[PDB]
Amino acid sequence: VVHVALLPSAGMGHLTPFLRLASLLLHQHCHVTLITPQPTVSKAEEDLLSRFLSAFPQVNQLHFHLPPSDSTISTDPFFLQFASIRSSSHLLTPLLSSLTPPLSSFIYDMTLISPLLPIAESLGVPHYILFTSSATMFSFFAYFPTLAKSESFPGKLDFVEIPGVSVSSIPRSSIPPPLLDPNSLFYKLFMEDSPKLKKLHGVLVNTFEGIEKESLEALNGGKVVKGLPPVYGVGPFVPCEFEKVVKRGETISEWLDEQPSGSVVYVSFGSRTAMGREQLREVGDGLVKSGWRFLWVVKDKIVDRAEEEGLDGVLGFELVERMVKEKKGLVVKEWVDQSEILGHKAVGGFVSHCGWNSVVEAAWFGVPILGWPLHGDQKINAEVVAKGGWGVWKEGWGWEGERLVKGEEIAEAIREVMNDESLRMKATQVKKDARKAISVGGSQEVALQKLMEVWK
Amino acid sequence: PVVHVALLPSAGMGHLTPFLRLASLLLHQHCHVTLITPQPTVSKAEEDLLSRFLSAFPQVNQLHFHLPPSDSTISTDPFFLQFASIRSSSHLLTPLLSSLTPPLSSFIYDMTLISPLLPIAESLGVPHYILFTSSATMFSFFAYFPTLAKSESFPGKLDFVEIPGVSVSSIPRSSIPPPLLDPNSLFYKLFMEDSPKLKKLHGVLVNTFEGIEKESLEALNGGKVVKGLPPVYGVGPFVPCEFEKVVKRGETISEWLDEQPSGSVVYVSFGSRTAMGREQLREVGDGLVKSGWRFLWVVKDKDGVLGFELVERMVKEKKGLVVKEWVDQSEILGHKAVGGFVSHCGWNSVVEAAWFGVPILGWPLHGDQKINAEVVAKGGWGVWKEGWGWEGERLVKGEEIAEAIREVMNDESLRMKATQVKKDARKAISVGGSQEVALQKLMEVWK
Ligand SMILES: O=c1ccn([C@@H]2O[C@H](COP(=O)(O)OP(=O)(O)O[C@H]3O[C@H](CO)[C@@H](O)[C@H](O)[C@H]3O)[C@@H](O)[C@H]2O)c(=O)[nH]1
Ligand SMILES: O=c1ccn([C@@H]2O[C@H](COP(=O)(O)OP(=O)(O)O[C@H]3O[C@H](CO)[C@@H](O)[C@H](O)[C@H]3O)[C@@H](O)[C@H]2O)c(=O)[nH]1
Repeated sequence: VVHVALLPSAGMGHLTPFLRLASLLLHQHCHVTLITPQPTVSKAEEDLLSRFLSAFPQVNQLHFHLPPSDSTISTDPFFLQFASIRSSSHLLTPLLSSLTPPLSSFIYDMTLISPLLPIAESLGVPHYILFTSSATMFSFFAYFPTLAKSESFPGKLDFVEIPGVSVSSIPRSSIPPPLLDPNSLFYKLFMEDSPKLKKLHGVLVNTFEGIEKESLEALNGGKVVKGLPPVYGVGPFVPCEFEKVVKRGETISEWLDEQPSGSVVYVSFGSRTAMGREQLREVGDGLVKSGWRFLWVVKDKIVDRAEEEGLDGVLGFELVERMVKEKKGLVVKEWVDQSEILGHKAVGGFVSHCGWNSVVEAAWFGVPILGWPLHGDQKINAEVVAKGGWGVWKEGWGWEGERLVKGEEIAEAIREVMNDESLRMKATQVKKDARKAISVGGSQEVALQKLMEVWK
Repeated sequence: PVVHVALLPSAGMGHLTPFLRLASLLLHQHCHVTLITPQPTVSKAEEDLLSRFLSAFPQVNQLHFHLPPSDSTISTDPFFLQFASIRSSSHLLTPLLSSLTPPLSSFIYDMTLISPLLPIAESLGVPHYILFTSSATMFSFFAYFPTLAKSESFPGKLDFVEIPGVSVSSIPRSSIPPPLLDPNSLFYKLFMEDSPKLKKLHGVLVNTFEGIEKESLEALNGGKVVKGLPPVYGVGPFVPCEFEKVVKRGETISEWLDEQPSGSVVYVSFGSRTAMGREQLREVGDGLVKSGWRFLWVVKDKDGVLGFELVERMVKEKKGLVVKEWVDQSEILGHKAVGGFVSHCGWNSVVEAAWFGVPILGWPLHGDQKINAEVVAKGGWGVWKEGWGWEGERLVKGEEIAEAIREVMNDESLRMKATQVKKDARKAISVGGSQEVALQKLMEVWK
């Protein structure tokens, strides 16, 4: 009996790939202990966890209760759990060592590598990180101590050239701004965590050769960093049935059934809102001006804090009236089944902030992407898609809040992506490779067996 | 040799519309009409309607009545500011009217201007009248108010105002405009000064007819409201005219109505202007989606009013439209898809609903609207809820609103009565109808 322990970080962007990896390991007949930091931050995490545990009642949920963290750096509830874990991870050792059956391996989130590395070494089992973003973004993370020691860093630097990765030249404009400030916490965490990769037994990435061939080969051939552990491309993590909410109104699917094939552009900027009010108006104005059918999924401005503000409060009355007249667009404020949407033949395009889970899903369903990266890794992820030729993004729009992107710019970008058959044909090729990756003898099965060979 | 009539409307679409429709009726009787236009006109809606009217009837002489701007200490209401200017600059009219060819035969001015215009009309020496733009029952209340004010029970003790023989026999205290219950109010003083001046007119024109206000028309002309009141001419219904149609209007509203089952749409409009708070408007949208009926909601310009679930149902279910524009209300009320009218019960909308046989869910907000709503309810082609209160008194919730909408839309007794009111409205404008008879009686003394 192979026993694997899993510890995701906070946020749907981390919990979703971890529960999909858990599903993959259960199919390989592993016994899975899912470590759950408590109290969980968001309701969406609560609901997905209960839906997951219901679908797989054989998995053992180990509750990891966290004392309250009071930090002067940030009040964000997601950051405060992260602060709790790296100050109170000593509590995990008794819960993990005194555990039956004996653990065979430990897989935790890459963001928790500093607190969890001594915990894993005290358990004496093969331990790994699951990185929830692209292999190209991981290459940047692994290369960062080398990059920060250059005299070009930070002012002179124009392009970051990491040997052999899928994005050969990363401009300074695509680097997350805090990583250019040696005084930022982000910079400090990268400089502390990246050298610890050598202590790991391996790195798991939700990616496949069909989208990141160069980055995966560069990471595994000692090209990016000397002494890196093996990097396992175990993607794509395909959506699972337990994610689907049990009782949905079906009205979104019923609306998609009434549109022509490839007619609808789907817009989602991620699990949470990272976009200001003035920019959100311009988004709705751009969708109406584009002339294309659209399904725009918006989130609550603050997580789990609903408001009575109308859609004309956000977008303005005339924009809303023109929308209901032309009959071409839906705007919903809810947690949708994004896989049901991307898998529908009426959807011909995806306006995405390029969070990596949404990028892999679009690859799985062969939907071309109009990238609107906002923060963090998203500009690097968007260029991974652009390099593959199944997506496009406007590098001049900037990080979120740098400038106001007008509705006419947005409409012209939408019309560009929705009319480009070259992007659609390349996305269909990416989809074919994504389907091959999870077939029998495909890259995902090969990579999983290579992991399972050590465990037992 | 021609009969010449001068018309002076007060500010607002609720006053210009009946006056221009009266002008159309008078032009059909071969009168030469002079339209006195207070300038600058307050709203753009009045501008565009006036130009469409003059363009349709180029034989009408427009006399511009230039007014000095009232001061900021007078009011923030642009319609009261025109009132204040007219009261002080009415002396200007006497030169313009006495030096007018062909000489004037009669003079019809808005009732709200009866105080500054009465001495002007008497110097002209022609028969002069008021056009009251609201219901005959509301007029009976206005004419009876000096009698009511000199009562012992006025104002605190009174529970019901009983005007002898009118269409609504007992007007509850809760239906009286609140300022008229305050003997120190400005509204009170204007009522007390203007009402006795009615006895100095040659007659009163009301946009009404026997089909909707038989009792109060009888009581007014029978001396039962005020002894020696001049004759009251029921010259309604004022029907929509062609010049009101905007020549190049979109068809999104009509095309949407053409796709709905007959009698399935609730039309919702609270009048010519905004008169409802935002948190209340948010409940109107919730009530429309909760009612389950198709709706056409017209909103007037003054956090959002259009909730997310409301917009979703309009796009997925195609259940509703919400517009913020000057719609063609007559085209909407005349469409067979429309089966109900949620109205603030401004009198022109009431008469139009009667003209098209559309039952009314009354939601009175200010002034005469509770009295008008009961005129409809007494006729049996409408319903209103007394407990909702004046605008802003309390928050009427969406579930209350949805319940009232489902009541009116399902009530065939109201629809059949509205069809009967419509048949009387059509009869009133036919040969030998009450409108013709009242117009000939009104014009017999004009030379
Ligand atoms: O209405 C919704 C919204 C989201 N999802 C799902 O939720 C996941 C969202 O994940 P992702 O696309 O990564 O968005 P975020 O979670 O916002 O992305 C965060 O996490 C990513 C992975 O670490 C990073 O790449 C991003 O920069 C970071 O913002 C996806 O699987 C979606 O299918 C839904 O099912 N319905
Ligand atoms: O979008 C619109 C709105 C209104 N109308 C027309 O404008 C007129 C509105 O007149 P009315 O129904 O009287 O509304 P208001 O002008 O708001 O009513 C005011 O004036 C009335 C007549 O004096 C009074 O009875 C009311 O209490 C007072 O609020 C009607 O003919 C409607 O057909 C349109 O054509 N389109």
